[PDB]
Amino acid sequence: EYTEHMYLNLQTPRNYAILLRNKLPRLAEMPLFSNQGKLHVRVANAPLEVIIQNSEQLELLHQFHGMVFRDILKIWHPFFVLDRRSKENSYLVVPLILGAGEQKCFDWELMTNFRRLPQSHGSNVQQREQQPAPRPEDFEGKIVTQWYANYDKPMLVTKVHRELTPLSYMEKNQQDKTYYEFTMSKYGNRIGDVVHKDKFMIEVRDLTEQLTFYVHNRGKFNAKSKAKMKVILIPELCFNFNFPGDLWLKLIFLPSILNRMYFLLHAEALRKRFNTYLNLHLLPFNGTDYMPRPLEIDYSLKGKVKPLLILQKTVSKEHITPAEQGEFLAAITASSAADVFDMERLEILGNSFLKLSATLYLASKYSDWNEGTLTEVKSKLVSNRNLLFCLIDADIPKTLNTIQFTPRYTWLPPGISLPHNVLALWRENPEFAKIIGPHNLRDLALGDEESLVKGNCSDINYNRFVEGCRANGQSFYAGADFSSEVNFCVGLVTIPNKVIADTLEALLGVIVKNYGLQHAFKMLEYFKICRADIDKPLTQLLNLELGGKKMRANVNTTEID
Repeated sequence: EYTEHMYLNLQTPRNYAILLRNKLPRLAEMPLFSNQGKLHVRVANAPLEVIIQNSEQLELLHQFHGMVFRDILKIWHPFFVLDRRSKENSYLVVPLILGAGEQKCFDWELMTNFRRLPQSHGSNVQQREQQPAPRPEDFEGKIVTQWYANYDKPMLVTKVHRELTPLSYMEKNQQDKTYYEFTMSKYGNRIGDVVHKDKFMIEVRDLTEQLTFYVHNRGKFNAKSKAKMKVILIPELCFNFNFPGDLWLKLIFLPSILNRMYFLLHAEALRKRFNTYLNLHLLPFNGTDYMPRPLEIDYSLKGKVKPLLILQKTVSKEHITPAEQGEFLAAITASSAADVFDMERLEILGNSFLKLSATLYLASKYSDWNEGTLTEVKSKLVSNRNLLFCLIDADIPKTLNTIQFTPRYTWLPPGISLPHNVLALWRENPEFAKIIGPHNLRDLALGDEESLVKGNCSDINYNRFVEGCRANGQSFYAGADFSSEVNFCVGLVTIPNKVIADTLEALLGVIVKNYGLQHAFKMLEYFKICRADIDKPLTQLLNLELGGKKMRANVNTTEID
């Protein structure tokens, strides 16, 4: 009963959507670990079709998409600019409003009104007198905040109490004390008085500031005591961001969904590439499987021998099963980027298969050698350096999840990027790139104009910024490892080689699990693990289970008995 507000708000038909010009495949269902429960999010299989008949509509949608990050979620930065070049990760998010029944048109009213969110002002008594009387419809299911209290953060009103009114005693702990008199004993010096003393009051509920719902926030919440501190608010003492509150509360989950889809697209592309490369386009290609999650990974706190299924599906393809996006993305998600799952479980299977395949290849290829050199070469093959060198050229590591997704300081917004001029100076001046510090990035104060209609800083401001950058040479900022704070700005990353060495094996692991050893063997040739001889096709496919013998295992005589 202290959580049904989202439970119904999340279940509102009025939703939002993501708008693209390139199409999408089917995507895996995702879980969300909210601070009040668990959520599941899916992407519609069939997108809607809209043509941009007016460039003004496109510009307004872009402005609203930027405004959401700038104000609603507090993601903006002084250097942030709406991207106009539109090459690197450019797209938009558009809300929906229930149109002609099955149609959910764009909330054109919302974009036309809230180009920018209004500012909660400390309205005084004098102007409150002639201001219009608050209406119950004007506040129901909307967004409000307390301009009088130091808690300036936006908050949400759930239901309106027309029967309640000021001068009403607090039902809990203050039966002798009224809301009205408490207001003066708390903020009377700041409000002056409450006008329209006989009107209704509203019941409000707070909003979380947390933006990463991947991990289960296990703890003794004490939900009954969580909402025990109940708030009833006077309408005229609080601002009103008149807004479909359900859409707002859904918008907090947006960055996590965006990041998970961003990486799941890489997973899907890898699945397509590896399915095609092994000539796998049979019936199990279609559809998708909902993404699973593990429990025994610590931080996710909340007769006759059985036939071995892997061998059975290796020899009998009736038991084969299709790999899915979840497994590949799990093999992509590094431990450092501690999501609900990670790549560590498939790593052991991949390591074992790589060891066995290298051993078999060496034995069936170099049978004229002793054990010492064979073991030495085998350990050289499965060594971390070799795996790193053979996976970098595979061009995979740019599509790896290796850093924790914290949006405010370790993320770049989708539709927002750095100014084009400073980027062009940055990516073409290696002598100057290494000296740029985050203080220099925050030196420029780019207002609405630069981000909206310009995309670049002014020439005088350009000179000021570059002078501030060059002044770092004589200060402590010189010689600092700024890549810790600028790589995510320039779309760069630093990754330990252990991650690459383990993630190659993690990739091999799911392939082994789903299909069988014989099909998995070709992937070593794909990563040029073993320069397989075309003269014997089965050596890279099956002869590893069929070869290895010579004259020293063939002679027949009962004398050996």
